Amino acid sequence: LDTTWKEATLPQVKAMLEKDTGKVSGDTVTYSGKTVHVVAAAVLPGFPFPSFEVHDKKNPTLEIPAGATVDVTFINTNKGFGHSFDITKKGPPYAVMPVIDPIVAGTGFSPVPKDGKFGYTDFTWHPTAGTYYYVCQIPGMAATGMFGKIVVK
Ligand SMILES: [Cu+]
Repeated sequence: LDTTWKEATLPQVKAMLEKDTGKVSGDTVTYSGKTVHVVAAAVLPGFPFPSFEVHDKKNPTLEIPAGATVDVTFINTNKGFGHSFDITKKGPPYAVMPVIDPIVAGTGFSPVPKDGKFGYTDFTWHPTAGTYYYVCQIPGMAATGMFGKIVVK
């Protein structure tokens, strides 16, 4: 797993969130091009706990073209928590301790927010076509809705 992290101030977090290259319609975010840039955050201020936000949407379904390089940036903005972002082929419902191996791409547990800053990381992903899920592995979070769907085709 990706377990290397950097720290960002709030202006840096805002700058990064705006680099998501998706296009929104309803609760779907659609990506296009040779390399696509997904920027996800764990519980942005005021969004429902527990959830991921991508392109300002709660747990949206990501539509990714087959053959694209997927550059994921994951930011943990939720004070007191160490959320992860892990992609799996296993769908819901998830147990309190989700059983989702193998994790095809994703992170360990993130640093908890500290010192006025937020931990984030970047990883790359080259999926085969199919359906995937992005899931948090902190106990109980996926069971209470902290996941979303990815369609690569
Ligand atoms: Cu989480």
